[PDB]
Amino acid sequence: RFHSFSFYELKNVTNNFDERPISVGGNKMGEGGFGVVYKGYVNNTTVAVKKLAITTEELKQQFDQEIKVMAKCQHENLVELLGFSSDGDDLCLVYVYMPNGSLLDRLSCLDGTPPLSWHMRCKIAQGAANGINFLHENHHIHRDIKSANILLDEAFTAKISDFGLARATVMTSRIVGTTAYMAPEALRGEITPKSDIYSFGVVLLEIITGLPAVDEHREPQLLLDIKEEIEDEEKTIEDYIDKKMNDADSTSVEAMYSVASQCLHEKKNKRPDIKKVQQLLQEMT
Ligand SMILES: C[C@H](C#N)Nc1cc(-c2ccc3cc(C#N)cnn23)ncc1C(=O)NC[C@@H](F)C(C)(C)O
Repeated sequence: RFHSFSFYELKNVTNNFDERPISVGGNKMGEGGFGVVYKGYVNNTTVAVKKLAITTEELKQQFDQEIKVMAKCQHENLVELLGFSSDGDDLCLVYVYMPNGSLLDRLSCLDGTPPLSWHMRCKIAQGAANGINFLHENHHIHRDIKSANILLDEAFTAKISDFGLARATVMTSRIVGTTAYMAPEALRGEITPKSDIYSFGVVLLEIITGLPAVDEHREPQLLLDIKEEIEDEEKTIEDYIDKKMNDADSTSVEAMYSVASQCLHEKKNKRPDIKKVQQLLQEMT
């Protein structure tokens, strides 16, 4: 199963949760709205330790939910949970460390990593689709699909992460998620697997363009507003293709944009299911 760690043990392996970046000898690897993720070594195993940090009971709900989803969903396109720590007021989750971080950070070439080739971007999108398919095949809604939550192993295999907001059409009183990726219905309170498909369409736009879904110092601020400029023929997808590539052919790029535009239908019932998205991505290559 999973290993129950004492909090002081994860304190030692993370060097007191050193907030300096791993790029300069620290332990901090990334940051989210619900915690900070640190690098460590547990018994020669490189690990990722997410220290959670919303009500306290709510954080325990997402802590318990992540464990329950990870206990049942094991797949090569999902991250793996090794253990956790629950003693005290601090909640921690221990995962197998991902040598290439998040897709978001690699699209931005954070810490000097080389730009991703289009060929590898295609394989990453396919792997992320296979991960979403496995979760949907087991009746789980991710509710926070974004490039920051798509991680990459040593061979750049795509692995979905962060299942604290996952659920098994329904409404809720507490709207959660990253607004730049969320479907219109999810911003209103609906919980449905079609919202995951819409968020994946934004990721495909991030993969094509290399631009993050939101950039405050950018015009347009939201990547979705750029798609609208392409629909109205005021721009084309070739004008926004990531220039940090040299192997991107227009046919495959337009094919991925077609999947993205289908995923990004405002009406959820017009969006394809993840199985159709999977097949369209396989036919793209
Ligand atoms: C941006 C992201 C964060 N946070 N980074 C990582 C995440 C994770 C990782 C593994 C499992 C899980 C589960 C959750 C959740 N729930 C979150 N993370 N997680 N393993 C590593 C890194 C990392 O930075 N590796 C170094 C690499 F990037 C580089 C280029 C050498 O610098």
